[PDB]
Amino acid sequence: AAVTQSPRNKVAVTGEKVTLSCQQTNNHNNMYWYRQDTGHGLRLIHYSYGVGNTEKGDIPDGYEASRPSQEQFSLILVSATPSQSSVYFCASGVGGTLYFGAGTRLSVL
Repeated sequence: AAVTQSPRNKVAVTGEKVTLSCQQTNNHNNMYWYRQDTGHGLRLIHYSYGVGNTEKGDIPDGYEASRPSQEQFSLILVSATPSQSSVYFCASGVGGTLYFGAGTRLSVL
């Protein structure tokens, strides 16, 4: 897999800071973080057009993001809440191309 999510699973307690990391070997300019609730599609949280840039997606509230290097894009839940329990998916890409990670199941207790 050219896009790797770490951790693959996370169990958090309400209030804990959670960082989900996305690493790519695609050398793609863009990176993306999505949330997929059961029975819904992938909703865009934050994305990045390159190192040092983050842009708010459609559902940014409650998340921060970081693009510290060309190959890594992190999603940060500053203070986990039960409503943030979901499955999160990273993607790399350029133009219309999307290359997804395998997903991260997150349960906030």
